[PDB]
Amino acid sequence: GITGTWYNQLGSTFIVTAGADGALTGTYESAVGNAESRYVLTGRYDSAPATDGSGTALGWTVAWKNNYRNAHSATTWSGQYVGGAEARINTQWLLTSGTTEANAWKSTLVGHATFTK
Amino acid sequence: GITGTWYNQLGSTFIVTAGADGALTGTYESAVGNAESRYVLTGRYDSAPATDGSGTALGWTVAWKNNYRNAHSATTWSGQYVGGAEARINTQWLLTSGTTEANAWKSTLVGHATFTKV
Amino acid sequence: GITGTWYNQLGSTFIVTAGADGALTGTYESAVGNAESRYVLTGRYDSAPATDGSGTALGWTVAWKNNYRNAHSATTWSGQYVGGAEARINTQWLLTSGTTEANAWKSTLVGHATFTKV
Amino acid sequence: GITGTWYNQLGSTFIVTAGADGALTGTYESAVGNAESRYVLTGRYDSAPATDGSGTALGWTVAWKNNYRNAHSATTWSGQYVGGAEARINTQWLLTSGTTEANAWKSTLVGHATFTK
Ligand SMILES: O=C(O)CCCC[C@@H]1SC[C@@H]2NC(=O)N[C@@H]21
Ligand SMILES: O=C(O)CCCC[C@@H]1SC[C@@H]2NC(=O)N[C@@H]21
Ligand SMILES: O=C(O)CCCC[C@@H]1SC[C@@H]2NC(=O)N[C@@H]21
Ligand SMILES: O=C(O)CCCC[C@@H]1SC[C@@H]2NC(=O)N[C@@H]21
Repeated sequence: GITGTWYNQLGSTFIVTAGADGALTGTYESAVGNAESRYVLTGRYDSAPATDGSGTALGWTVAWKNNYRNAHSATTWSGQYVGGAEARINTQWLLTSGTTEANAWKSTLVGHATFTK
Repeated sequence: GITGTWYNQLGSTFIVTAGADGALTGTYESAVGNAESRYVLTGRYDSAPATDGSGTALGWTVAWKNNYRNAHSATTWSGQYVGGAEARINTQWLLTSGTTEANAWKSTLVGHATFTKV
Repeated sequence: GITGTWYNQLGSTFIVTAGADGALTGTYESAVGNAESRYVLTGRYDSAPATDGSGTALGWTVAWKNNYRNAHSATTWSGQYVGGAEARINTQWLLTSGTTEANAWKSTLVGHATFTKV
Repeated sequence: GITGTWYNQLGSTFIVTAGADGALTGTYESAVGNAESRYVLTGRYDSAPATDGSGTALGWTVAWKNNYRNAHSATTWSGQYVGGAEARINTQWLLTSGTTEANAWKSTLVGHATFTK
């Protein structure tokens, strides 16, 4: 289902394991930004979705600090999984960077992304 | 810093532990919506912030299924921690519900919130 | 550039004129939600863009009251125009409904949309 | 009601006239950003709100080009007006700047603001 290797249009990649648990654990690699190599991810999802043909709700977080680099920032993704012969995940995202109290009005970016398996 | 008990002015509350490894682990109790009791939370944060006076970036997720009910929905929170005499967490949030293909245009709310400690 | 007729893949459509004075003026017809017929639109855009290959920034608003019905709600669209052989407008949107003080936490949806011309 | 002079916590100011019309027209001055002096604004609002004690829906747009400066960007505000002895307007905002197709993933900021009269 959700478990496996997914891609986006920018060329970023992410690998996940989805547990019975309702938990999401894995790594993310960004093709853009002040980022190099792989980063740790964690999240949650609805493990008992409805039957009516609606999608499956989920979300996950990434902080941009690893052994090579630290951007002093973090992104969260919110969306849903749609299954079938051509599975996808549709999301919207927020990225916050640390700032002074003075610069806080410009700390946060918003965008959206589709991943496919 | 972050480790402790926090609240927002809706009356919602959460408890968290921040580790040296960059994780966030705890549980959340909502005062509004289709929810009762405690729900699992997980996330990440910047464990080595700049020292120029800027805040510490973080995020976390909750999915609204526990032993008592399932709302078929999830929320993510994005923002930063600001410490000192009056420590706060300032965030923006996204809530997504599972909808059919036709109704996806109205599946996601956006909002903001300030939490205060102790 | 912008002046003309545009659509999104929900089937919604709008007509607009962009003036030398920086205004946007037209009307919008929605294919979904609590809406029938045409609604008034107004906005602004960058009338003197950079020439490095970047897009042209703009925005517009619609309030969902006309002669036939009133939904007690409004939407704003924020984004940019990209011209050439295949011209597009790429946006993100906010829809706010009038709620009581208690329900304000769930008054606003967020979404995105790409429009295509002619 | 909505007509008059409003302020925010940053020290930005805006003056509006709200017509029978359902229209919003005025100017905005920013205390932050790549901005100097006053800018033209336009928008719409619900001129026949419900009676139940819910607020009044509205929105407005600003492009950051005037006779002194041009930032190549625009902000839109979405929210509602709440009347009484202590009137306010509560909103959320999006700011887009022009970018290349390559840099589009970071074109848009999001935040929120309360104004009082
Ligand atoms: O520059 C930073 O602050 C760190 C890299 C940010 C990467 C972002 S997260 C949203 C978007 N989607 C991606 O795959 N990468 C960028
Ligand atoms: O109704 C649901 O779908 C689940 C409960 C949602 C609770 C929300 S999350 C945003 C807001 N902030 C809170 O503390 N509670 C509500
Ligand atoms: O139902 C309402 O409150 C008024 C109609 C809303 C229509 C929305 S605006 C976002 C989305 N894009 C469209 O073209 N139509 C819907
Ligand atoms: O720097 C720019 O691109 C132009 C100035 C941006 C001003 C923004 S709009 C959101 C926020 N609220 C304000 O009063 N000012 C800033």
